[PDB]
Amino acid sequence: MDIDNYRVKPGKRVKLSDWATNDDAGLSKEEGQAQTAKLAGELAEWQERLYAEGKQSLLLILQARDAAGKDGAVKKVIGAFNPAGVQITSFKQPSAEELSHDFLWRIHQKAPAKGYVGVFNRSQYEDVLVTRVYDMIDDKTAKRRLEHIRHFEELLTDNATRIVKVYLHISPEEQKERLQARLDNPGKHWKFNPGDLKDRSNWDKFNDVYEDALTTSTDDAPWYVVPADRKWYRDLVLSHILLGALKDMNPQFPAIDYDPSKVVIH
Amino acid sequence: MDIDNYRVKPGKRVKLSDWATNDDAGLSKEEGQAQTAKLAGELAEWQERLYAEGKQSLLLILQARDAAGKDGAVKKVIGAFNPAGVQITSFKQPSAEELSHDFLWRIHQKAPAKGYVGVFNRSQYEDVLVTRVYDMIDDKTAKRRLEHIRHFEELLTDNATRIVKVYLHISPEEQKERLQARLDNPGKHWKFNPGDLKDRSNWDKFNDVYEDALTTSTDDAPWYVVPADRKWYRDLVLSHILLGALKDMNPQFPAIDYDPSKVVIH
Ligand SMILES: Nc1ncnc2c1ncn2[C@@H]1O[C@H](COP(=O)(O)OP(=O)(O)O)[C@@H](O)[C@H]1O
Ligand SMILES: Nc1ncnc2c1ncn2[C@@H]1O[C@H](COP(=O)(O)OP(=O)(O)O)[C@@H](O)[C@H]1O
Ligand SMILES: Nc1ncnc2c1ncn2[C@@H]1O[C@H](COP(=O)(O)OP(=O)(O)O)[C@@H](O)[C@H]1O
Ligand SMILES: [Mg+2]
Repeated sequence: MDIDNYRVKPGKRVKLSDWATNDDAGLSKEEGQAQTAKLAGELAEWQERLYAEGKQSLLLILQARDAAGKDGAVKKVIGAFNPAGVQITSFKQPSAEELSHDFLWRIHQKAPAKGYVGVFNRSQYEDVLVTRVYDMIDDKTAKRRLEHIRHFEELLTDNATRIVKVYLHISPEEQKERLQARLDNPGKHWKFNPGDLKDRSNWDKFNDVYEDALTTSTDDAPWYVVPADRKWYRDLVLSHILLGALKDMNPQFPAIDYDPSKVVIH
Repeated sequence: MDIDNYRVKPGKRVKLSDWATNDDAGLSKEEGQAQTAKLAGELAEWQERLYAEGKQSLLLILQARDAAGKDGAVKKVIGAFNPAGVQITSFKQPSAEELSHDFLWRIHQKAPAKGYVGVFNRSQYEDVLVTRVYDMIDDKTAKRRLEHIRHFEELLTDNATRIVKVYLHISPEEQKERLQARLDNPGKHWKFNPGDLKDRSNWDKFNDVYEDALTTSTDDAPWYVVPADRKWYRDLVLSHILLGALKDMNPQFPAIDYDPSKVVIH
């Protein structure tokens, strides 16, 4: 398994048809889940070092279609961290106050603080995705917003915020099964709504706007196209993406301002 | 077991000395850890239902002395929840802007939203604890603030926010062991500073002000004194306290207003 094959290389436009949705790296469901469990412990040790150092931060931007596994990726992978060093934000339709500001106003407010892991379940890229498919903005506006997004991610990069953008990539047939599954199991009826089917009818339009958004992939702010047909594999790759980022950040425990040898606890 | 022995009953004044610090309910560390692990799954099932329903909220208020187990209780017990349905806040020294407002301003801002679990690592009670030991306020101010806190907790209770306040109860000699360990292990020097020792020298003054604070215990907003000398036991009791609240709240999955069988996913 080379995780870098899933990284959108800088400057190269992408075709979603050229990326697989159901890779498994020649691993069984058990070998993957077992390895994902071992990585869960590794993720925790490094998230503790990140919080102790208090100099850097990690920002995961999760973008995907309905039933792709955003909720499951957070519950399984992000659940490995100490929840006190994590901040999760699920961006839904902008409120009235949010619309009275530029489109990055509400986004910037949730940027992670030093020492924290930040997650955007849906993010600023919504403003150049669903907003385009349904003609809330035109191509001119969309293009400029993408330039504004790059600069925003460049701002946070110089602030020591390591950016990682992940797109969970599934096939239409896999989505069909998962949507039918929510309709068949009484316990999950609440996760399905008459409107997940509208975005489905515009599947090919979302391909175009998603491929546009992926052009923001740089060395400092990379995109990853993660085959997500297999949920265990989705979790396994994301485990590798986040831990590999954490290890490259190499957070060191903080210095002390006292002499331990000379302290007398009364 | 009986968790109700650890609940400060309404209207009755208490002395912390009346509670043991190293209870175990006749369980070994292993049988306890096993029980804590078995309950983690139930906490998760009910936290998902609470978030799915979106009508109620759970507020945990954590108060405890140095090396008593605030961070460890959160990492172990609160770590059972999906971090997307949780909000943790560690209240430190008030900032300048926070001091320019009433003492509950920064607290109220962090009240949990419907469907969420909220945790306060240190809380509004700091304003009637450390503020008194070091003569930042007088007895008259402290007494009135305690009334304002009860009203505040009554406000959130009528909002369907289930309040639960926990005090982790350890002995001085256990604190001495835990602090000396950080001075002895180089890997833990960063968790200690010669300032953790100031509150320790005023242990008996904190007894008085903590015992005053416990009088806000009501049927709706109870306090709990949890013997915390044994770290595995702290985690076991807190799991029971929080799961008992979630089960008593009894959050229900939301009903649907459509017929899944006649939905046609093209
Ligand atoms: N900036 C934005 N402008 C318009 N719509 C947005 C924006 N950001 C998010 N949304 C929309 O909010 C909705 C949130 O859906 P959500 O309830 O999270 O779906 P599910 O829970 O089924 O995954 C999405 O349909 C998304 O397109
Ligand atoms: N010296 C140590 N040995 C073993 N575990 C430790 C040590 N120091 C801290 N821990 C871990 O940290 C937790 C204690 O949390 P702590 O930081 O004392 O909370 P508080 O904020 O009240 O000081 C323990 O449950 C344990 O998991
Ligand atoms: N409302 C408040 N007024 C005055 N001091 C406060 C208040 N809330 C918290 N503090 C103080 O802030 C300090 C935070 O200590 P620190 O060790 O940095 O936090 P923690 O141990 O919780 O990680 C504590 O000594 C506490 O007394
Ligand atoms: Mg939905």
